[PDB]
Amino acid sequence: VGTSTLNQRLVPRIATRSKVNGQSGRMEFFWTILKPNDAINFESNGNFIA
Amino acid sequence: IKKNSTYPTIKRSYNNTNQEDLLVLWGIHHPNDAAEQTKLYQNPTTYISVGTSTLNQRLVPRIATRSKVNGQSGRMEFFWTILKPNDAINFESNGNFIA
Ligand SMILES: *[C@@H]1O[C@H](CO)[C@@H](O)[C@H](O)[C@H]1NC(C)=O
Ligand SMILES: *[C@@H]1O[C@H](CO)[C@@H](O)[C@H](O)[C@H]1NC(C)=O
Ligand SMILES: *[C@@H]1O[C@H](CO)[C@@H](O)[C@H](O)[C@H]1NC(C)=O
Repeated sequence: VGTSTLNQRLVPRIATRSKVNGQSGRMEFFWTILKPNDAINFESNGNFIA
Repeated sequence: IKKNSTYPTIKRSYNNTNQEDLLVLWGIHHPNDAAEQTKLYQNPTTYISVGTSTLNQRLVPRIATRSKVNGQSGRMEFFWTILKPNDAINFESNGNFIA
C-alpha cells in the first residue's frame, strides 16, 4: 500500500496459533489518513482484506 | 544446532496449565555470514514463527557483518511474552532458534 505519506509492504506471517473465537488465523487491520487530492494505491496478490 | 547435517522444523507447543501467568523467553540468532548460517543450520533461509492467543510473530534472521562484542560478531535478539492461563505458545522454526 502507498500514499503521499505512506509506504508499507506486508507479507502474511503464517504461524500456528491458539484458537480465539473458534478460529486461529489472525487478521491485522490498518488505517491511514488520506488527505484531499491524495491517492492510496493498493497492490496485493493475496491476504488482502480490501 | 543441527544434528548430523539436518535441522528439521521445530513443532513445539506448551499449554500454560499453571493458572498463574508465565513468562516464556526465547530468541533468534543472527549469524555473521551465510557460512555461519550453514555451519550451524543447514537451511539457508530460516524463520521463527511464534504464536499465542495475543501474539503473531515471524522472525527471519538478519545476516550482517558486525563489530565484535565479547569476542563475537554474531548477535542474538531475545523476546518475551506473558502466556495467560489456558493459552498455548506454539513455536515453529527451521533455524536460528534459541529455544
Ligand atoms: C489525485 O491524486 C494525485 C496524487 O496521487 C494528485 O496529484 C491529484 O491532484 C489528485 N486529483 C486530481 C485529479 O487533481
Ligand atoms: C548422518 O551423516 C552421515 C554422513 O556420512 C550419513 O551417511 C547418514 O545417513 C546420516 N544419518 C544419520 C541420522 O545417521
Ligand atoms: C490449552 O490451550 C488452548 C489454546 O491453544 C486453550 O483453548 C485451552 O483452554 C488450553 N487448556 C486446555 C486444558 O485445553
